[PDB]
Amino acid sequence: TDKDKLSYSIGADLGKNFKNQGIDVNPEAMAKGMQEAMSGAQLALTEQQMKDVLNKFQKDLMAKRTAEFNKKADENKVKGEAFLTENKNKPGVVVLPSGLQYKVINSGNGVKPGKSDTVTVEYTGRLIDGTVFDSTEKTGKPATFQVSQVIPGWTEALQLMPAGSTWEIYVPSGLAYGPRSVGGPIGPNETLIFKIHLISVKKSS
Repeated sequence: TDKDKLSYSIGADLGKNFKNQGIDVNPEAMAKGMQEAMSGAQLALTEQQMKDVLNKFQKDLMAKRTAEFNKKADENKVKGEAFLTENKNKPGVVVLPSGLQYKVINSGNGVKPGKSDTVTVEYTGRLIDGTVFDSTEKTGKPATFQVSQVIPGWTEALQLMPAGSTWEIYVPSGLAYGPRSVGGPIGPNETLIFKIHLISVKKSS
């Protein structure tokens, strides 16, 4: 039933998303006004009426998502201060003054990078609950970055890591993206975990 089936598939993708974001919407009232609009028919409401309705909506929805974002921030920060607290007691783990922790997996003996160097690395990043959010082993290929053009916690660790080294680091949100997180699996104030293997460094420091 192509067309009536395409319609169905579209509706479902729409309903999925409204129920995810929490929106009491009435599909049939939506149907009716979509039809009236597509048949150039007599609209039950005027331009401004519908417009003022869709602003009170965006206003509604900006308020909702501010509150969503703020819950996420209190909750993410609390889950990190406990993750980090319990991690502290696990063997191998060292806490640095800045709250960054690391476990050494293998010690290199090559040069250490500085602020104004470029590094090549292989890494996996995951959230406290083990959701992987990025990995070089998914692109089959290593990554190149300037030491001072990455999150604070990478910058601090890297300056302690001889090339050849493999470390697991645990990164308080203050040293990561902070509360500036607006999209995806990484929410505001999320504590981040990385395995980092440092292959090479472009200069001394």
